[PDB]
Amino acid sequence: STGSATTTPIDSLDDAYITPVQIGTPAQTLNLDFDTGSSDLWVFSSETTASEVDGQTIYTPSKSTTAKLLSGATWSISYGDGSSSSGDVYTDTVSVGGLTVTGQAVESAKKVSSSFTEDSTIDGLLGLAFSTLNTVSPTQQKTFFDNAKASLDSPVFTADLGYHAPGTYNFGFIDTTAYTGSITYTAVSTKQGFWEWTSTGYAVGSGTFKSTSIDGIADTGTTLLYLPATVVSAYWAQVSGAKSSSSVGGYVFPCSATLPSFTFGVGSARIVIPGDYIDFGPISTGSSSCFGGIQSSAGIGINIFGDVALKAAFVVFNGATTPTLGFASK
Ligand SMILES: CSC[C@H](NC(=O)[C@H](Cc1ccccc1)NC(=O)N1CCOCC1)C(=O)N[C@@H](CC1CCCCC1)[C@@H](O)C(=O)OC(C)C
Repeated sequence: STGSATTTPIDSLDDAYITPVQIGTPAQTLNLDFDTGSSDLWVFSSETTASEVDGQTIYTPSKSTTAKLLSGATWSISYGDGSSSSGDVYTDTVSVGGLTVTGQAVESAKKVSSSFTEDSTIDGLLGLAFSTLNTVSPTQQKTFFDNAKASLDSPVFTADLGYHAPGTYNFGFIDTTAYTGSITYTAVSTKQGFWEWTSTGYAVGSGTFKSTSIDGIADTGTTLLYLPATVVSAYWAQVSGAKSSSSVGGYVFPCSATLPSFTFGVGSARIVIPGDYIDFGPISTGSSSCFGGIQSSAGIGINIFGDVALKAAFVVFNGATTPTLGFASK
């Protein structure tokens, strides 16, 4: 079987992408943030404390004929930007883009932190890292992708994220119209539960490619590109009004500037980020300064190839028993 769904940016700065997911019978449609940096599918629901809900669309398990309570199972997660939620657990039918899994664990939030209530566009998360990071206890639950692997035509999914535009997640086949050239695959380590890989090096603008190993994660649920301090400082040295701003929390530059492209290595292949994709946008509406899309990972403690990078490429998460990651230009 296969599925394909449209993923849309939630705002004009592509802060995050949402995708329609049908949960329940009859189907309740919620727009979920597909996150390769965690492994919990959880939703706002009729369980969630009332003053912590607004904007969002909730799932109501009592109106789904196929929902079962998973007795005794509770979950609690927190993310890299400090947000968090917890609750209990049902199984129920979940479909993406025509592709249906029965028995999937749908985590019901009893409580959500303040950034989730304030974000009206995102109704939940669908996690697509490896199932060892799942948070349900006592027994951890498999992700949507792990549960669909049995019925998929191949055990892959692809992310094709658009630059101020919609894009596509596909499951189970590779759309050879959606990219150019050939895809290059590189090994993934699953040690930490992420789609973790090693970049072979980087270039700035039309300058030289430096071969140096950058271990990092491919994470659809992080906005920016976060790389080692000395790499990000070589980037912004080429932008004459860029400086590191403590107040703002990163490198800022005048919005009028034309930025250089950034190239990162995959194997022998090279992926080039256009400079326009690194201009994240004005620091406030009508400002002359804009925030940069490449920033340091030093306080994070891991390198993140977030949406700034993955949207310049067509990327294949290859979920075979030995996983790999594929990138092609587009
Ligand atoms: C340095 S890692 C930080 C990362 N968060 C992000 O990257 C959020 C994403 C967001 C977008 C729109 C609205 C709300 C949140 N953006 C963000 O912090 N930005 C700050 C700087 O300007 C760009 C936007 C991350 O924590 N996200 C979670 C996924 C989940 C969180 C809740 C909302 C739905 C997405 C996950 O990807 C994660 O923890 O990765 C870990 C492994 C580092």
